[PDB]
Amino acid sequence: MATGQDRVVALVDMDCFFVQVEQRQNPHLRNKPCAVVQYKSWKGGGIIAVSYEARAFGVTRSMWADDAKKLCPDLLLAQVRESRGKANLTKYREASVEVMEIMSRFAVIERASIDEAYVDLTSAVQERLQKLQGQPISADLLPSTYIEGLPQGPTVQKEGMRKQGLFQWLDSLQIDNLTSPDLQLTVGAVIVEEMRAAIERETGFQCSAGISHNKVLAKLACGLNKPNRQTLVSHGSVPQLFSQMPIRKIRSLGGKLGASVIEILGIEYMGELTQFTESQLQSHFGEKNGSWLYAMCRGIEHDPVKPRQLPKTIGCSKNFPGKTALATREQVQWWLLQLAQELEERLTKDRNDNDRVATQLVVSIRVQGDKRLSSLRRCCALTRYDAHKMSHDAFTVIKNCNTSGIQTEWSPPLTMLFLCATKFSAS
DNA sequence: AGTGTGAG
DNA sequence: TCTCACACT
Ligand SMILES: Nc1ccn([C@H]2C[C@H](O)[C@@H](COP(=O)(O)NP(=O)(O)OP(=O)(O)O)O2)c(=O)n1
Ligand SMILES: [Mn+2]
Repeated sequence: MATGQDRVVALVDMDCFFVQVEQRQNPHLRNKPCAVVQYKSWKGGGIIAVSYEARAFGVTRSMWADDAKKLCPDLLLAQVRESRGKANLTKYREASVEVMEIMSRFAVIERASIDEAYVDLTSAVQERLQKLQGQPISADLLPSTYIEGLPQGPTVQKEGMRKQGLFQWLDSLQIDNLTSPDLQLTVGAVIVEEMRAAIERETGFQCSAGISHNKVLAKLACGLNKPNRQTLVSHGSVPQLFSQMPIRKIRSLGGKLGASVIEILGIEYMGELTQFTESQLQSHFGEKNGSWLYAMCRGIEHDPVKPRQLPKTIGCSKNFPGKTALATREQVQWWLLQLAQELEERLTKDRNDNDRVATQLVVSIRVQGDKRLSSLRRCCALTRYDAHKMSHDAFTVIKNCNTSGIQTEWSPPLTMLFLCATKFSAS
């Protein structure tokens, strides 16, 4: 049987990233219930990032800041920079590149979102083991590490138990077996302590991190002791960890597919999947998903961490909901121009920084009365980083979905507009 | 090429 | 009352 202990993978995840980005810049928000918001007027603005101090009051993402203040009257607020009538995120993107560059010193990273990356440390863990000759690993090398499932067997303060668990782990490590997977997880955990130290001292940002054998475990582990902590999930921890883990908490099972794992099969927790055969799971979810599910519930995944530190697409979008929808040709032309303009800005910066040019532009629009995020999506060529050409071209390739017989109106009204650069080529 | 899913 | 990765057809 193949064990899934072949690689060492980590998932680093910035803590309340936007909140942190504003908190480094405005010291007045430090160590304070605090949230980041976009578009100030409707209900104070929508909250997309919450200080941990603020979360103790109930404040969550996707809350109207006015409601947020009903839970947390001293909630402090930063607002996302607006430009061209639109939210602009350049500060967090640039903040992100700060972090990704420091991470890259240690291994190749797969940028996963603006604020989290997977790491393959399999080989860096190798090298460290040789240089370790054979000497053990003192717990002083893992000041923020938690070992999931420990302590076991025969202190009530949160970090007090963290030390006893970390002691049990080390106390049973076969330091001499260079091929021992648990040993390599330990060595990985040591590296990311360093990696995390370097991020904090060189940017001021704190994050969390999971260390395990694939990306799904690393991601689930990283959540286990947020914030400013890092968790090691061993192959051995999985049966217990998964015995009560709701299926929806495993990455890619949060949506409809995980919903049908529950009702079809009639279970609640990841561990309950081991009683099914692969052919059984393939019967229900296709041959890729059953294969993926039969392994995953035993803690096995092979989705590699790809070498990809830059986004694969540069994209701009704005919604125009309610009666703010767009019912005029000139109105439609003006927001495309705005969007194309930010696009042109960001594109030019890309071409200079990463020696690459986008060759294909995707324009997409939603109409009031539809209910899927995209009503429509059609592509067109992108030959010049020129805001006027692109906005012109984007029109042409959507003009004909104006149902209204009169020229200067747009029926039905547009409630979403989207420009996106893609199909990159080295430059 | 064009849609839907999942996620931050 | 945004963003961007990916699988499928
Ligand atoms: N639905 C979402 C999720 C995230 N974001 C943005 C703002 C978030 O600070 C940033 C990363 O979000 P996140 O990783 O889901 N959790 P965020 O760093 O607030 O804090 P933690 O929950 O990781 O502590 O993406 C967003 O704009 N809309
Ligand atoms: Mn985060």
